[PDB]
Amino acid sequence: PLESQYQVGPLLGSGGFGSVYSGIRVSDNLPVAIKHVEKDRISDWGELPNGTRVPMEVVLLKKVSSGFSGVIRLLDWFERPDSFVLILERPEPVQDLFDFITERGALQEELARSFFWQVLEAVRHCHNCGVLHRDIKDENILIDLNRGELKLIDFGSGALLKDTVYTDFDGTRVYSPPEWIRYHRYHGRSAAVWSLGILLYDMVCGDIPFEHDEEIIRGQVFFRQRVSSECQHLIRWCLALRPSDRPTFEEIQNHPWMQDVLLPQETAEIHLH
Ligand SMILES: CSc1ccc2c(c1)N(CC[C@H]1CCCCN1C)c1ccccc1S2
Repeated sequence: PLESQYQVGPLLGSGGFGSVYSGIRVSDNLPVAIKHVEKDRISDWGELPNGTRVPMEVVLLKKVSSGFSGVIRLLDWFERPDSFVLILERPEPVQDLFDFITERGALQEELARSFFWQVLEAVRHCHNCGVLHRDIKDENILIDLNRGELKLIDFGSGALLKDTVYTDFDGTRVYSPPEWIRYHRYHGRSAAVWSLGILLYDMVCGDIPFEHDEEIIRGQVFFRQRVSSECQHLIRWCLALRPSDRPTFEEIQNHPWMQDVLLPQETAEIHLH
């Protein structure tokens, strides 16, 4: 049923997440994205409500794809002999946050506030659906350049949310928290806050704070760009070494620097058009 129902187009890239092609749904001419994932490479499996064995990524996507969110939705999927195939939304025009920052450099605080907020809502939604993304970073965040709306991709590293300790991590090293580096254990929310702490620094300074493990474990943040006494506070609080000294989402979202956030449409007018 696959090859008939959608119309494949260009490639859009590949990595440790598979190979994505542009594509159109014939039924409506919705833009979509088609993501092929080989079975032989899938490390992490699960089971859907009806009790079928699929890749975790699919489980997680289905859980977060109900109604609107800052999360690129799974519209459908297929199984093949050696691949799985996932149809996803394709916002148009779009750009990932890595390219954006690689182009425009560090972001004005007003713009970083808008983006960071949207990531926070998006991550709150995942956590609400029982999902931990486990790999939050610039290149896993897309920007719909017209509506000013950020959306969250790949879930390939990613787990069912749980309150006990995690001992695996197939994510991004430089975004990993000191507790993991040192002890090979961490807890979801606290770890996620850390990664957000890294995300926010990247946004305002145009590059990540830490390169090597020694730098992470040492937890000391040097600012290369002019950033507000207040943003620095929020970043540092998010990158506290002791997980228990990091903020909750509420606390992050009630932090002074997070107040008077621009809505997505006005963000695009001022900062993207
Ligand atoms: C653009 S449209 C679009 C819409 C939905 C997704 C994808 C692309 N990509 C991003 C492609 C890749 C391109 C090279 C630069 C790094 N990035 C991650 C993807 C990737 C990973 C998991 C899920 C997905 S779903």
